[PDB]
Amino acid sequence: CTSILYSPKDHYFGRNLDYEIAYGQKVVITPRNYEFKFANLPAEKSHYAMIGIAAVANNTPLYCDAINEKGLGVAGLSFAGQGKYFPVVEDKKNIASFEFISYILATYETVDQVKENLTDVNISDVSFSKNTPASELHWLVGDKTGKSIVVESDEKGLHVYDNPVNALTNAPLFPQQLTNLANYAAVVPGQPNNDFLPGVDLKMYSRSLGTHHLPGGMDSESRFVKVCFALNHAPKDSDEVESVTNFFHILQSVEQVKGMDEVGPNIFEYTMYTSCMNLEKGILYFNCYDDSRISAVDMNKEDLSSSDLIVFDLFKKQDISFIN
Amino acid sequence: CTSILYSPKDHYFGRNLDYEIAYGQKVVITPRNYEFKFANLPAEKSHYAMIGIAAVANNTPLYCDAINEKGLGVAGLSFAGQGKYFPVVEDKKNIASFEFISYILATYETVDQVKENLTDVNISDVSFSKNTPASELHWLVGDKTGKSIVVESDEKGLHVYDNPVNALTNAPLFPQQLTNLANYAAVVPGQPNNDFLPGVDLKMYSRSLGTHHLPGGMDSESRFVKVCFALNHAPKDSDEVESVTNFFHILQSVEQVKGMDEVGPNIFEYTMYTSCMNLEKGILYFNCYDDSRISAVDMNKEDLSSSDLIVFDLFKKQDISFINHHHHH
Amino acid sequence: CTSILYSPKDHYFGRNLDYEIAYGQKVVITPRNYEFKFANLPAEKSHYAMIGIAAVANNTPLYCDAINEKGLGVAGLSFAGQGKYFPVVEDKKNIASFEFISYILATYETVDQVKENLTDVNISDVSFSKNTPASELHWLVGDKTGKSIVVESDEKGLHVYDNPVNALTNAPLFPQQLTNLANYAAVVPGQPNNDFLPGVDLKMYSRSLGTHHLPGGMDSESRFVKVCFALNHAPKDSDEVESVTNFFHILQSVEQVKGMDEVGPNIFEYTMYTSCMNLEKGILYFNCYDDSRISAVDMNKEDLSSSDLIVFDLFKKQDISFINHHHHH
Amino acid sequence: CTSILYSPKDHYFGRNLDYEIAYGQKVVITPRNYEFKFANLPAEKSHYAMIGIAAVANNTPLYCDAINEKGLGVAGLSFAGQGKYFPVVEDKKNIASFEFISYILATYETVDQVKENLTDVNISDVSFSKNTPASELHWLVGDKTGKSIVVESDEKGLHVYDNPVNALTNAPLFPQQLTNLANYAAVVPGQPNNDFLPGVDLKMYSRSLGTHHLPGGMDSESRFVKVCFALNHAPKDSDEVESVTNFFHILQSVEQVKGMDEVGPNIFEYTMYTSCMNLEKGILYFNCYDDSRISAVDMNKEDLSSSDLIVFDLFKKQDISFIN
Ligand SMILES: *CC(=O)CC[C@@H](C)[C@H]1CC[C@H]2[C@@H]3CC[C@@H]4C[C@H](O)CC[C@]4(C)[C@H]3CC[C@]12C
Ligand SMILES: *CC(=O)CC[C@@H](C)[C@H]1CC[C@H]2[C@@H]3CC[C@@H]4C[C@H](O)CC[C@]4(C)[C@H]3CC[C@]12C
Ligand SMILES: *CC(=O)CC[C@@H](C)[C@H]1CC[C@H]2[C@@H]3CC[C@@H]4C[C@H](O)CC[C@]4(C)[C@H]3CC[C@]12C
Ligand SMILES: *CC(=O)CC[C@@H](C)[C@H]1CC[C@H]2[C@@H]3CC[C@@H]4C[C@H](O)CC[C@]4(C)[C@H]3CC[C@]12C
Ligand code: NI
Repeated sequence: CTSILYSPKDHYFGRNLDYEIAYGQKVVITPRNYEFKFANLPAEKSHYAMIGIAAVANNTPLYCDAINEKGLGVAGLSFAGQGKYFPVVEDKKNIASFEFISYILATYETVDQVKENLTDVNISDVSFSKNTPASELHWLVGDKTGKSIVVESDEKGLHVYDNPVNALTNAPLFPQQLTNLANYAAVVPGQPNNDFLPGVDLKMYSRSLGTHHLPGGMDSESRFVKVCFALNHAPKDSDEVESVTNFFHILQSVEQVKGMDEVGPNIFEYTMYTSCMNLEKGILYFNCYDDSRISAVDMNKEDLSSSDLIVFDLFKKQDISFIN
Repeated sequence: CTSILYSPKDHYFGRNLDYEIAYGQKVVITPRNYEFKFANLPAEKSHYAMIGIAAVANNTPLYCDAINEKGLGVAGLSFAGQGKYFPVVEDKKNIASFEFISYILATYETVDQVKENLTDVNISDVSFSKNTPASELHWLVGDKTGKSIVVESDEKGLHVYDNPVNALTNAPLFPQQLTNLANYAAVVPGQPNNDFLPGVDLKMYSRSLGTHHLPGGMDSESRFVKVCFALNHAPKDSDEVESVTNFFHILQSVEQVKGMDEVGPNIFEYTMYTSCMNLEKGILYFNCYDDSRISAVDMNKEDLSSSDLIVFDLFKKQDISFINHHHHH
Repeated sequence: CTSILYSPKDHYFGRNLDYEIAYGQKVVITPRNYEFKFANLPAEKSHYAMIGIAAVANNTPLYCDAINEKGLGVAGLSFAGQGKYFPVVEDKKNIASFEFISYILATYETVDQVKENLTDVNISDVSFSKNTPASELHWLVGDKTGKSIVVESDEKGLHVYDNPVNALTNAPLFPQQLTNLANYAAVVPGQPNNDFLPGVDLKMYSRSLGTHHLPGGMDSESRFVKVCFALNHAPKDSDEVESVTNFFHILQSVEQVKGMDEVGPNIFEYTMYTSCMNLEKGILYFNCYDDSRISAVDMNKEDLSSSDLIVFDLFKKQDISFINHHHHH
Repeated sequence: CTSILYSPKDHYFGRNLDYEIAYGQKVVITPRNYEFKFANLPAEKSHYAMIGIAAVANNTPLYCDAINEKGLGVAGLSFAGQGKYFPVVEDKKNIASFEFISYILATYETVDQVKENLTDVNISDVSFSKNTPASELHWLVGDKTGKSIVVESDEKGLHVYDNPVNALTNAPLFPQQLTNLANYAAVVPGQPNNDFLPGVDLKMYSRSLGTHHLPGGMDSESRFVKVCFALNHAPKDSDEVESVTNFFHILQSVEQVKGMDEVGPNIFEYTMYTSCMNLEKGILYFNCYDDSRISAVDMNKEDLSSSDLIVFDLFKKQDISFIN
């Protein structure tokens, strides 16, 4: 997985979900008066509404990525082998990992507000049920200011990092991902000037030789480097449909095609869905491996004063337009 | 530009068209009785029908990529800086570069047949008009045998290569593209065995560290290596819709996003359209940069015995499916 | 800038020192009764003897790398932009960065001992003099067990890491260096098996295509990855001269030639000297950019119980063996 | 395996020889009056004198690399899998592969002369002996003008290329080698300007991040790219000893250490010797895997009017200078 915040005019937040098996994800709106029962925090019977992609178990939305009605977004991405959660402690605010997106989006409106309120927080090892152990996650948090943060709980505790590139993948720890970007500092979209062999006429036989060393791999570092590049150079000052179109193309630059990422014998990680959420307008755009047509759900066309989850299909069949 | 032949069950031929400016491309069916006026060859008033993406100029289809009713396909890709065209000569069959796709698809059925009949061919320097200079191209030719060839006219004449990877991009010359592939022979889709530092325990901190050196650049060699990999490892034995779906994903593994490939001062090459044609069935599937929904035109639903070009729009606006409209129909 | 511990039979500790400024380095033996006047620790007038490369100022040895008579070695390498030193504090054993090598070698014998005694230590911000500010360093510590540790003082304090690859360069932080190695797990000295494009014959046009992605840059990560590989695959079970010869070849594979590493206008970082120190025997072998002949100084051929520094020249002119001299002796 | 022409002030021509088998090489001077018995050319009893590294068999020098007294140099490097030799033909000047260095250095003075005279040449399949089959080679030719050419006989015949980088390794064909160079056009010895992520502050955590993608592998393309760079940026305007020292450092940067290039089960290609040959002065400097001290043989301190081969040892034991 790969998550980005894109700021051409309005602000768009979303991610590719790359895995070998689905968890019954659907489009889920949680209205203001759905009652969250948090594990080690007071229950919240009135809170912000949110929309995102979630698994639903026992009438509970287990979000993978979502935005709230105030224009804050959070995406959870796998952090296996890097992350660590800690036992509930009395001196802190204990948030279980499976409810971190819900809690943050229920309660806060801005990245700055999240930074302030995380200083006293412990991401606990509580799991949703005996049947569902707590998978290892880290989070991207973004909002309408165009800035994001990275939230990582590891061996040395909870860390909150300013994210100057507005993107996140999987391992390694976020400071290492940032450092590795300097290794690509000579990459350019066009042609470099020849300071490689001064006095020699090199035949620039292809366009874009400046990107010859841009990573194309399916591993976590390669996708992080390439998406940072695609995001940084994407168009600006676009209106709604053009902004959504370019958002999907940025994430397709690091999509995983079936066969390229082998995680067990004939088991492949592939890009199962892509979500694009307009922070200003509360609209979720999406497509999936089997359907390239973009679909859209608008949060504000629903009764946000309600208390029941409002659910829509995510995975769809290829929707071909037959011309003749 | 990137062109592939994919053979999961039926066979699919198509390409990404990456460039900075459109040339009025549309979907064009040329029926059997449209009369080709070839520059230096006998006119053909009866021939195989074909479907593909083309510009239309003075009621002449100038194809970018197409397939014919017998299951042959040809795509033209830029070969600028590598190619060479030659003056018309009497000792050869002279095919102008702009008409190569039309001539081959009007006349032949199989790759083997094309290979036999190119032995005496000169790709000529004739252009479509005094005011439309001949763009520099090389071609991928594929068919339902799952095999393909590369046709290249350079400084040493016309060359025809067997294509063991069923893909093609731009420069350099095709043997160089194949040699370069061996530089990536250690790539695997999963995790390698650690013969790098024997005795040392290297934590495999990410999935697919075997692809860590797979190229992701927008340049010609980078796209060639990546698409060869994506095409080789794509699923097999799939039915129609699932095959088409996987075909578009193979080509999206090398798509060009606006901003990533700069070819002039703030001028960008991007993937303007993607085509996918079923050789068995004569169906053209397509999308474009602005519309990710796949569209389809079936050549066999038209009157193939006619003599007029049949045209459909290629470039489309984004076709969003609004789910919770609350129209309450 | 590149330091290694090499364990073919005997154990060898040493380093390339690559830089653009020289600091008057010489070979320096510190005998057992030289009086160390540490900045914030009691003086030691009797201690282990040691030999290495050092500057000498005000009759004090300021070591860049050295070993002691017990077979412990320490090398200091630039850590600019990553390291942090801290003010002297009462709760801690305060060691100044410029005296870290001297103190460790004067006091301890084994890596395990160093690891046990660093738990309460603070690397202090004290400088040797007003005209000699404390350059930012981190250290490699190795011994005759063939194991090593990395000692780094950064924004989060002092850390001590076991080093499974027995090598060290400059930035970034050592856990990041280790992690980066997994990115090269598919590298092999020979030819990989083709699991890249199964069913395609890839002509292995060159020997050692398994190292096509091995880094050759002058930067810190590139040298770390390549030296780890050369050190891992170097010959074992070898006599003194053959062991020393292979050691120099390992470090030469990551040497910085003048012109390749530009650090200012027409100013270059280059490999000023290479040291190789036999831990069991107390011999230092060295050459330098201007002299490729290897020189040797044996510690145990001096009076190890004196109290004056014993100094020898490090940098030399090229020492060419003229063969067909026709002296007819 | 790697050959260069280096032109700081005087002109230096030489090579690393990297292999897993030795061929009895020695330093060999061939005086003006040694009689060459060429397979299909008239015998030459009077010719230019030369010095180089050669095997000696049946009183015949089989050169690996050498220079002549006029300042012309030739080096033979493996072309296995790429080269082709052809049967003797009446229409051509037929030169056997093992005698190409000998004939060229005996007959010609300049690179331009060699170009003019290769138009009628055919590299023949004639071998030296039943125990010495004709190994597949291609050649670098350089002279004191600071120019060089590449001579390659392949399936399409004999080709002569102008060499803009004054270096050569093994496969592939030379035009492909030059094309591959353009893939490194963004490499610089210092720090690149950040046009990769404009607007983002990339910490340049190490010196020479401009060389992060320079090849360090043992394969033919990797050594070619790196040595071309090391050669191009090496110092200029230097005196004799300074120049020779820099020449050896250039080739050390692409040396093959034992264990990094495996060609058989526990069998390794490694740099067995390095030769450096001053074109103006006729001096051969050399060292070898086992001895890093540099040795020198001056061609002009011998009687060049003689007719017998003058031989010295090449491979030596490590010559350590014990100080105390
Ligand atoms: C691409 C990558 O990073 C893999 C991420 C997948 C496997 C993650 C992303 C979000 C995850 C959900 C989050 C909600 C619950 C949390 C529970 O602790 C475990 C089940 C759960 C549905 C997670 C499953 C894995 C998940 C989809
Ligand atoms: C991605 C890449 O290689 C760019 C290829 C584009 C620019 C090429 C490919 C097909 C070309 C057509 C072919 C038909 C005619 C031929 C005439 O000689 C020139 C006009 C023409 C429409 C070409 C324009 C460029 C073209 C789309
Ligand atoms: C690439 C790289 O690591 C270069 C390291 C150079 C610049 C370092 C290594 C050891 C250093 C010595 C250590 C002894 C003293 C310490 C004083 O604080 C400063 C002067 C001193 C001679 C250092 C100079 C830099 C140095 C050679
Ligand atoms: C990597 C690389 O280039 C290694 C090249 C080695 C193996 C070549 C280079 C010169 C060769 C000599 C040339 C003289 C004779 C020629 C005969 O035809 C065969 C024997 C001979 C000694 C060659 C052996 C291989 C050789 C050292
Ligand atoms: Ni309606």
